[PDB]
Amino acid sequence: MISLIAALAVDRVIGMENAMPWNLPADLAWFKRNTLNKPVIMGRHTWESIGRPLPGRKNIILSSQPGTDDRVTWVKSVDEAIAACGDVPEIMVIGGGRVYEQFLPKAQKLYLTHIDAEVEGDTHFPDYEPDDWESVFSEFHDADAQNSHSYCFEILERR
Ligand SMILES: NC(=O)c1ccc[n+]([C@@H]2O[C@H](COP(=O)([O-])OP(=O)(O)OC[C@H]3O[C@@H](n4cnc5c(N)ncnc54)[C@H](OP(=O)(O)O)[C@@H]3O)[C@@H](O)[C@H]2O)c1
Ligand SMILES: Nc1nc(=O)c2c([nH]1)NC[C@H](CCc1ccc(C(=O)N[C@@H](CCC(=O)O)C(=O)O)cc1)C2
Repeated sequence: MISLIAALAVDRVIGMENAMPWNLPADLAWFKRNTLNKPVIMGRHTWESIGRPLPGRKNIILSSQPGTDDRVTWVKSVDEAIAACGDVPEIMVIGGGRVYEQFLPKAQKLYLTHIDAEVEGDTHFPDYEPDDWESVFSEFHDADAQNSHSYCFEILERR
């Protein structure tokens, strides 16, 4: 199945590396935890922002242009991206906006981190009908010495 994983600020603003202020090792640990040894599908801008393949994961990059890095697998359509994952239990789509929009209809799971921040941003996580999703897990954390904002992990499952 297909899952999306995202960090959402207020108004469900999303962004790239440099745009995202917070320092949530807790959130990056959550990401690592939930994506490890699963294929990750991302759009070209997200790829360029991360700057290096995620280790121990198959990295699949969407782009309309031929690939420019032999360290990752390049694909030119959603269906090709899915095919390039082979037969795994769970495919992780790690953004960005354009990619989340295309994969949401296909997804069965959302892993969201709701961050208590207003950030500069126009790019938002896709709107999804709440009627089609059930929250099955959530866990709130206050900011601390090594995490800058409060945040809440959430997992939703498609009914
Ligand atoms: N300055 C501003 O006001 C502003 C506002 C909004 C966003 N932004 C910028 O937007 C970028 C992030 O956008 P995003 O989150 O939407 O990026 P993203 O999803 O991570 O990457 C989008 C790219 O993925 C590829 N892609 C996606 N779907 C595809 C498909 N079906 N077939 C082939 N290729 C596909 C395309 O690459 P190719 O281009 O290679 O085809 C597309 O440009 C950042 O660089 C951010 O700075 C800036
Ligand atoms: N939960 C969550 N938080 C986020 O900040 C993001 C998402 N999801 N989803 C999409 C995008 C992911 C951007 C993104 C992903 C991974 C790394 C990265 O390098 N992760 C390492 C751990 C970082 C470290 O070593 O400190 C990893 O191996 O997973 C950086 C940026 C932003």
